[PDB]
Amino acid sequence: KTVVVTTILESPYVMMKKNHEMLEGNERYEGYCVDLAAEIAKHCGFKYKLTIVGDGKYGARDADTKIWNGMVGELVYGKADIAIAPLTITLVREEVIDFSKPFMSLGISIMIKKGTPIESAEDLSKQTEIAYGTLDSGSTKEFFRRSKIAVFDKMWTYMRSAEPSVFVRTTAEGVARVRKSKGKYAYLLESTMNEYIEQRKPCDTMKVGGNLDSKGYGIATPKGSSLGNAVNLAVLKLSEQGLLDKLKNKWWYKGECG
Amino acid sequence: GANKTVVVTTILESPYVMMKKNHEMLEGNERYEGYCVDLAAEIAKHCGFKYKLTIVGDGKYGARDADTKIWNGMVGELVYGKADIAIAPLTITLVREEVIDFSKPFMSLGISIMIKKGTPIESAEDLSKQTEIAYGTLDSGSTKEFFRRSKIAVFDKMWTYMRSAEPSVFVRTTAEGVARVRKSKGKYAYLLESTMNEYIEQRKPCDTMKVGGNLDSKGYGIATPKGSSLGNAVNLAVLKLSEQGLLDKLKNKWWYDKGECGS
Ligand SMILES: CN1CCN(S(=O)(=O)c2ccc3c(c2)S(=O)(=O)N[C@@H](C2CCCC2)C3)CC1
Ligand SMILES: CN1CCN(S(=O)(=O)c2ccc3c(c2)S(=O)(=O)N[C@@H](C2CCCC2)C3)CC1
Ligand SMILES: N[C@@H](CCC(=O)O)C(=O)O
Ligand SMILES: N[C@@H](CCC(=O)O)C(=O)O
Repeated sequence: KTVVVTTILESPYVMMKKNHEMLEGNERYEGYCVDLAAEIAKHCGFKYKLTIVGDGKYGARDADTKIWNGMVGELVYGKADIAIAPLTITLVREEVIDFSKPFMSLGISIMIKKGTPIESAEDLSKQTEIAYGTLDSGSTKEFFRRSKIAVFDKMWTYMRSAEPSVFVRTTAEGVARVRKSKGKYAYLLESTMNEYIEQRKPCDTMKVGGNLDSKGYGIATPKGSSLGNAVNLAVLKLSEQGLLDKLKNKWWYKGECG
Repeated sequence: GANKTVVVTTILESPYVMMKKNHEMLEGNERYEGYCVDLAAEIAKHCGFKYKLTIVGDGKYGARDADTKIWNGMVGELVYGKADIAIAPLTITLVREEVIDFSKPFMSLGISIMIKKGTPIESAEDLSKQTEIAYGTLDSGSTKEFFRRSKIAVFDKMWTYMRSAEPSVFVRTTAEGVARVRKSKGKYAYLLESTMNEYIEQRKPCDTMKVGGNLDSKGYGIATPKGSSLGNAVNLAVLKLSEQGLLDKLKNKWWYDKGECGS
């Protein structure tokens, strides 16, 4: 029957269409992952229903209860059959769910308000005037918590105890804070989202330095799901036909910034 | 059920796998050095197995003969049960994914253009709109298949030309392509992966360079025979090494740390 797809409202991957309130079903959404889902579904020959993840989180495991939340949790507990969104492939997640080869590449990066005197992660670590944080329940936060790299280790030690909290519930709130903090707050987010933001009004944000790591997003399915194989082959076909590149160019590259 | 030495197939391709100086008096795995030599050691340590490095017999990556339907190169070694795992710059592709297993990528790359410094060429577009400068790719690899299969105008145009060019514009090894670029006084441009291109750009006599953006985006993956029990473990090993930052360290080690062109 119908494949239940869990995804998340994150621009430009999944966004509510203008006048969505009178729309219904899958027609309510638009974005990179909306088009991707349609392409995958066609190649694998299945019907699907897009659903926004209940708690609006990507996926993290509670150290105490050891329960998974976000989209990872919905796959693990059988609430969804597949996840098509900017879900990062990580070791801890790979041990509980299946992932296709990556359909998009990215790396943790730094977002600053134009003019901020910061050029790297190291610069941030050696000062305290400018505050910096990350998104909660995501791979970026986990990256800093787990790093044994001096600089990142130092940055984590600071972030985890900073008051007020430097962590945000959503990417949009992280961006908002950078823009509204007169340069006293830098945000650590993935390059894909960073580059999308610096492309639009009011064109006051900027990505500085190189990415801290190199990785990618993958389409996830419950461990052992029979859907996995077909989806992986589909991702590779779309990659080779150059369709994944076309979708990126479509949803990312305006002119209201210069 | 007893553990036995894992047979690793790989290819002599710098800086992934190279003959160590004094190799003529060394034996086994000690005869080699390189990015994939270090990677194989890391993977083995993490997966807890012993291994034997074996240079692929025909010196090819892997392609299937349209008529006999037989696979050659490293892919053939895995498919026909000659090797237990492949650790080398083997590109993850659809046709290969259909016959063998691949871990998540351990290195990213894209098809690129290598030119002799000074050559008046900035893109694949430039190459397709002229005939003074010849150009080609490596045989039996993903790059040649890319042009053969492209439905994109400019790439289709390049393939129509390359496939019929005389003398042949294709080479059997990367080394042969590099020498052709270096000796053709700017009359030959070579299409190869960004990884190999960037490595050579750091090698003496520093007379070549990468131009334009990459034509595509993909990566190399560690391969195993389809259904092999070794696959799960090595994939997790690749992700761990990735997150510990080791992979980035190895890239810098063999590519830039000791480049011979300064900077
Ligand atoms: C310069 N940019 C590089 C990244 N690409 S991209 O749209 O993010 C893209 C497109 C296709 C693929 C990737 C990224 S990827 O993350 O490197 N994964 C590849 C696959 C294809 C072979 C197995 C890895 C497909 C856009 C252009
Ligand atoms: C700026 N360079 C980018 C490429 N890296 S790299 O050494 O080739 C490298 C290192 C680790 C990984 C890659 C590439 S990758 O091809 O994008 N694959 C990633 C994995 C990690 C999550 C699943 C994809 C690991 C070196 C630095
Ligand atoms: N893509 C991340 C969320 C964003 C972030 O952590 O920066 C994840 O899958 O957890
Ligand atoms: N990495 C390629 C070989 C090099 C090339 O085709 O340019 C392959 O696995 O086929």
